[PDB]
Amino acid sequence: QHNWQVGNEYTYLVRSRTLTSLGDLSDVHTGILIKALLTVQAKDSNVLAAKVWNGQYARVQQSMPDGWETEISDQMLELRDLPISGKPFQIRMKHGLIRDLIVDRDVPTWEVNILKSIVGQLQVDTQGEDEPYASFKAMEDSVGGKCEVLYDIAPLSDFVIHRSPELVPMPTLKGDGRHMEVIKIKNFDNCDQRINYHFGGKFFSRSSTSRIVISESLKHFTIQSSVTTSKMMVSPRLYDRQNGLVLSRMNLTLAKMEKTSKPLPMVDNPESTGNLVYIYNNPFSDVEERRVSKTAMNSNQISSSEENDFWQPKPTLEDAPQNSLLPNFVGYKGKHIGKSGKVDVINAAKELIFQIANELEDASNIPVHATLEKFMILCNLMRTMNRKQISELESNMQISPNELKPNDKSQVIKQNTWTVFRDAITQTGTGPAFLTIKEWIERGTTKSMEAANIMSKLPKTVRTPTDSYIRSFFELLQNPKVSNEQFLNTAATLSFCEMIHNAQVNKRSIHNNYPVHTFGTSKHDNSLYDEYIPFLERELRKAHQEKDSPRIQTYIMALGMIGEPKILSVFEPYLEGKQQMTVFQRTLMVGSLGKLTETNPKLARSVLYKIYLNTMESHEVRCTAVFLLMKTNPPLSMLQRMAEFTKLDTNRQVNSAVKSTIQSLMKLKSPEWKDLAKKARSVNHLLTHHEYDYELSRGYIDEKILENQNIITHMILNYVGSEDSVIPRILYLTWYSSNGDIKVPSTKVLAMISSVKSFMELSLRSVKDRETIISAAEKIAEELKIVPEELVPLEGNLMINNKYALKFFPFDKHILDKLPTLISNYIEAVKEGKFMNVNMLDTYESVHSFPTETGLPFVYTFNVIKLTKTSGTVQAQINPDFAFIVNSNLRLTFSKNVQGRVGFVTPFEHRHFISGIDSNLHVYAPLKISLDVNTPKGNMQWKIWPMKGEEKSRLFHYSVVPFVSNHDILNLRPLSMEKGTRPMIPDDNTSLALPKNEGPFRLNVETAKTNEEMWELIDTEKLTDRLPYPWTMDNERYVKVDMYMNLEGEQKDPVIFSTSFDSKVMTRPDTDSENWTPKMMAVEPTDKQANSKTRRQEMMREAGRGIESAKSYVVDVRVHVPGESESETVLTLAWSESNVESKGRLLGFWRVEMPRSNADYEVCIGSQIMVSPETLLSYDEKMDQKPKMDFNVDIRYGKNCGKGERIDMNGKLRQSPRLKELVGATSIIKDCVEDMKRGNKILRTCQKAVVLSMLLDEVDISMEVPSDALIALYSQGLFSLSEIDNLDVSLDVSNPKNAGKKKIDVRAKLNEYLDKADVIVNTPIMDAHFKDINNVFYEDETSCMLDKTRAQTFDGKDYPLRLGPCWHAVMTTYPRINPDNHNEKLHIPKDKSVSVLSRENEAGQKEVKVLLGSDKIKFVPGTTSQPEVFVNGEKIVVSRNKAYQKVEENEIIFEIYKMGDRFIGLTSDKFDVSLALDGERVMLKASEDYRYSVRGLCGNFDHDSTNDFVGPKNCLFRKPEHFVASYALISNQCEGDSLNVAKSLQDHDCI
Ligand SMILES: *[C@@H]1O[C@H](CO)[C@@H](O[C@@H]2O[C@H](CO)[C@@H](O[C@@H]3O[C@H](CO[C@H]4O[C@H](CO)[C@@H](O)[C@H](O)[C@@H]4O)[C@@H](O)[C@H](O[C@H]4O[C@H](CO)[C@@H](O)[C@H](O)[C@@H]4O)[C@@H]3O)[C@H](O)[C@H]2NC(C)=O)[C@H](O)[C@H]1NC(C)=O
Repeated sequence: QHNWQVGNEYTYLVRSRTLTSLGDLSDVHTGILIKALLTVQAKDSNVLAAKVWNGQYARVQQSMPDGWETEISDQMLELRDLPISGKPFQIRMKHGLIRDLIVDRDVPTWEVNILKSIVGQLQVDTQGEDEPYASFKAMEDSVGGKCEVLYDIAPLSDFVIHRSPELVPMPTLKGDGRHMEVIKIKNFDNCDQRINYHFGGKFFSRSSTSRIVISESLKHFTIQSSVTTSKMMVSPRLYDRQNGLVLSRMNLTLAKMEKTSKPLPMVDNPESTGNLVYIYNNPFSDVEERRVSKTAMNSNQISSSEENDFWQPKPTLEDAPQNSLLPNFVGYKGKHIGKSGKVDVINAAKELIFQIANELEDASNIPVHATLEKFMILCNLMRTMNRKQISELESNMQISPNELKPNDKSQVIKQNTWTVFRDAITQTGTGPAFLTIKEWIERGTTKSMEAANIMSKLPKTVRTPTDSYIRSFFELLQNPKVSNEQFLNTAATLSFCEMIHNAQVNKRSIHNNYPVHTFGTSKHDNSLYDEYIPFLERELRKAHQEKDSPRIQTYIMALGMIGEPKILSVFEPYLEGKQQMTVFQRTLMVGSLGKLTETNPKLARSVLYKIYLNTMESHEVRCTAVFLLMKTNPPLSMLQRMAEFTKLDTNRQVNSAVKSTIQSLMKLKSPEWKDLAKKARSVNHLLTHHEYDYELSRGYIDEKILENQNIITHMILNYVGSEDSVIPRILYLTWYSSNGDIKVPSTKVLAMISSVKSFMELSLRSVKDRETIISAAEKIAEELKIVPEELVPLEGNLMINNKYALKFFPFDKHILDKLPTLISNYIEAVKEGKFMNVNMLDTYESVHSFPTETGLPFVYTFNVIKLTKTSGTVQAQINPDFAFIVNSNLRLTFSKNVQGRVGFVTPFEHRHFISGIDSNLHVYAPLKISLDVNTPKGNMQWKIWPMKGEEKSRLFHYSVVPFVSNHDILNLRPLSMEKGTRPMIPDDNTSLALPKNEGPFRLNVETAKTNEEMWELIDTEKLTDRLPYPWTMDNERYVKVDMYMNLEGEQKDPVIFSTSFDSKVMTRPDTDSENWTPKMMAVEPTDKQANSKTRRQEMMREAGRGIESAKSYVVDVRVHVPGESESETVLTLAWSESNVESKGRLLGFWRVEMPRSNADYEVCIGSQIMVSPETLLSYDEKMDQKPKMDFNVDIRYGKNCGKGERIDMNGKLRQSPRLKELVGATSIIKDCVEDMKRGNKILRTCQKAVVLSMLLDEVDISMEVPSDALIALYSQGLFSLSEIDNLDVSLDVSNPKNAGKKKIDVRAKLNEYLDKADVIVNTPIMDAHFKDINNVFYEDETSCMLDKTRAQTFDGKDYPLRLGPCWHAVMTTYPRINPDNHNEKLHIPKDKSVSVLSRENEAGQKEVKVLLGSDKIKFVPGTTSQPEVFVNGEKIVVSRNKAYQKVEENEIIFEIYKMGDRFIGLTSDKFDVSLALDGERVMLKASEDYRYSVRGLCGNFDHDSTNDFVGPKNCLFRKPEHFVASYALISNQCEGDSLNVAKSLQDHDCI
């Protein structure tokens, strides 16, 4: 392995280059070139003498059409002098490859790195780990690190040498050997020592190649050339096509080969620099110091605490952190930026803060001043300060917000100064910053909201979480000024837990999100467990003792968020049952186990499964367990057992949850859920056929893959159904999107509530209306001795988590109690006037760095800055009649700036070369608002003004600009104003002024002549069709837009927006039933003004005539826009409905006026829908009486509504005889055929069967279109519909279906069984033929049947039945417990007092008594073809053409009417109940409001068919006879039988 023969003198010419460019977008290239000479002398066997002298360099920024390898002549260059400390250093050889270098006192570490690169360019391996061929792999080292390389050796032909003689300058050493070539390829995925700074495969495509020429092998090596080439491909904005390039090269070539003349001087100050990898330094020491590690391992022969590699020391809480790669830390010759003295750190920060504060008042010019970039520069600058400097700056600012006036208008700049300084301190993320925050809070400069907002942003800003940092944070957490308050305390504890988790709990978080390589939580530091877990344990126990809900929620969430298995031992005395706990707290504890599944999936899966198995637990807990269980990748056996259990499980909610979650894992196709898709598909054949509604628990996973950009976007949404109301209780929402190995952080939401009904009742209590009137309902409840259920406390959560902040808001009863007081206080606060100034500034950061192959740092950044600003005076005046008058003078602004940059930094010149793209968004709202709301009259009048002094201000600005830059690091200014920055305006650029006429708005869009996408989307108002089509809009190319306001000559004419509302009940002669003509006509009102009572009355009258007991509604809207061309607008709607007969009508009226252009347009609509068969319950299998459904739609429009294009659209439906055959040959038909033979009347099964019996198959839609343009539009729509995947392709036939007649008919057959439909389309222009619950009458799952010998409950229970002579209570409402006092009871609400009393006649008939608040009704059966109807002890007649109404204050109390063969009805609108009887059977219909608030024979109405046998004493029953006996009044007309049974039941023991 002999090489570098002793006594000889060599000489190698040195060339190298490093360039940064923007890839395919342009050809400009920014970078430097280097020239030098290297002389090596063979001093002895193992020590060589070297020297690098004659250093020159030049900087280049020019177009390179040929490529980055183009030779540039020295005449075209601008050579400089390289600050190289040319001294006779030395190099030593160790049995082959080079081992270590020697440097003198003139040791700037960057110079040593460059020398290391030059040395390592000579690295060769003649042997492995004649024979011209050879190949193997070696674990070699270089400047970048010790990554492995692949070798390849082969001789080089003479033709190549003859063609290109440069590879072999002087060939006279062929001798007995020849010339070879070596190719080395290095991969970076397997290394030993690495240098990097990562914060925030990973879109980092690296490469390395070499080429060395040789002489006679293994005995006379004689290196003669060496070329290394490296690339780095990176995406700028994390969603791009890799246009970011950083390229490098190093060149060596032999020049001289001759005898030594004079030995080089010996180095007098040995400074061993170790191996060839990059080495850090100290950025603050006045005397140069380096951290070089010399392992000196014997080797030979064939994280853990070890020396490993040299790392920078961990900084303290007072000293600044030490980094050796960022521009600010090693810009000035490897030292900190302020060491130069040309910049003073404190003064620069002061000027930056003053500029930012001053420019933040004139918000319309934020984009042109680059304020947000200035904020980022200030944050970077303050990342280098120490504690004394920030303290001195705070003293020098002469600012203290405590002395400031919060609502003053004079000290706007001072308040802005405080705000910007506070935001910068929050975003700095260093030890001194946290010390400053501790000093602020401890002495009391930020009391509650500011402090909590500050600590909500800490967990996602801190750079290096050290041990002493966390210890100080804990010491602050143990301060009385933080614990006693609530919102600050919860924010601080959550931030503590999150930072602990990130810093130590997850090793992946340590390795990825933090720069471990540049800085080396020790394993021996077991302080976490002992110091922290007992703290949270003890304080959670104390909070549980005190019975304080927000504290319990906060501390459970924190202990869950720490994410370690010890939380299981923490919780096991809680979940098991040793400590009492509410359902809300239990579900929060179960949901808190989310972080444990992502770290130790198996143990969390076991715990969640064990929770799931139990059935006696609450359904919300089980549901949440299911959702957490199927995010763990279970095996096939688990899911098989899941599906098997689905069928046999009684709980509807859990079944719905598991079925939905299993079924939702199917449409996915992506390499992260792929392994579970097959298992999901292998389960359907075990699932239950029953399909559940939407009010129950469900799951949904969404996928959106874009193979063009390799973008994966997800969404998870879960909810647990509520047992009291429609609105679900719990909600989850996650938007994690990953494209590669690095992804944007996840966004999560979690909302929870104990009970929706209780929450609404407490929130709406601010009405000052406590019920006092007592009706018969409370007497009924008291005599039955009804005890209400034990009330549950109200609790709630709301958590938001995203890139910026982590927030948490635990609810309580006390907070909702305090809400009205704060509302009132704010009400008199805004009585006269109140100024405000609110600013939010949050940012996101990510920096990645690693040395290049030329010996220079490479830094990549990605910043986004978000601003939200409000300012103005708001005044309100509230009156007891709700005369809510508000005047506001606000200004609104929103801006965003995202910028990604790639490049490198050269320490010896303090310069920075960058290529990247940045974008700006900006919106401004200088508006005045006047709001007058008068709620008794339904008026909602707005007035909007253009704010004075903002006649011509920017309203919109979007600009995307790519650039290349070459800027000094000492200067602290935005790069847009630097001289070296060059934008890349495309060659073919044209401007554009969108408004062709001088309208109120101006738009100025400029871009390249190409980009036809935006060039058509933006300005082309002609092709305004299929224009939006949300796409990416090629955001990687130059664009800039701006929209001003052209309003000049300040105007006092408001833009108004009015609204109204009304209702009425139609009087006697209008509903004469002779006014219903089969076809309607649109009505033209006599009055066409805005918000007119006459039009409302006319429409309401014409909408309800001919319908018995019909209610008409109306909604009137007005919009007014003044200016050079006024635009009035009138819109009215009307509709009718009645509970007696299915006969509804709709009407509309639209009209806009243009007083300047004299343009008037109108449209009138009149429609009706009727279903021919009257509502009926029983099967009535005799005869058919086939169902019918006809409707009419009529429109008319033009300058005058009456005279103009009128469309007469008529429709009709039908049921085919094939469905007669199917119904006559179906299961349910025979089922209740046998039942009616037995005598069953209103059972559930054939209620569903008659529901099917009232089904419609054929559809006959016809429309007469007098406009050919409408026909053409319909033809275009038909072609578009035929373009769909499922729709068959049908074209225009030679013979049109119809000629001279305008009509399109569509019909779907019945034999398809609604699996798919066939739709025929017959237009005069095109003919198309396609290839292959519902309407219900007075029946739903809600109702409760009460038949002669059967009983169907609210929730679906059946049991034997037999009544008696004395009254029984069917449906009742009972009073509850006062939330304020656990002794007093509240009263029945005025609009929810109902009692229903039944009876069995001695002759088999039935009697009905209903207590409707303060009224009573009795239904004597009789034998007069209808049960006798007495109202309040007075007789009323019910006939075919009359009906009973009780009307008060234009509201309906109850309706009595005759229907069917022997049926009469009672539907209470004010009470939301319905009843029907025939003297032999009664069925009861309720509303959703009565959930968990009724008790009687029907049941408790809880969507549960298991616990509907509960008595007044809240005791479950076990025999229908026992239940019927129990729920029986014993007042009068009763003796024995039921009385004896009730006496025995009282004597006996229930359950
Ligand atoms: C690592 O570093 C070394 C050191 O520079 C590089 O080696 C150089 O390689 C270039 C390759 O282009 C050499 O340039 C060549 O020089 C030849 C000799 O130059 C004499 O003759 C020309 C007239 O032809 C005179 O103008 C000049 O002053 C000299 O007197 C030229 O003949 C070559 O011409 C090429 O282009 C013409 C175009 O028509 C062709 O016809 C030719 O056939 C030929 O291809 C060429 O210009 C340069 O001399 C080398 N320097 C040396 C040997 O010291 C390595 O390239 C570099 N490694 C890299 C870049 O990977």
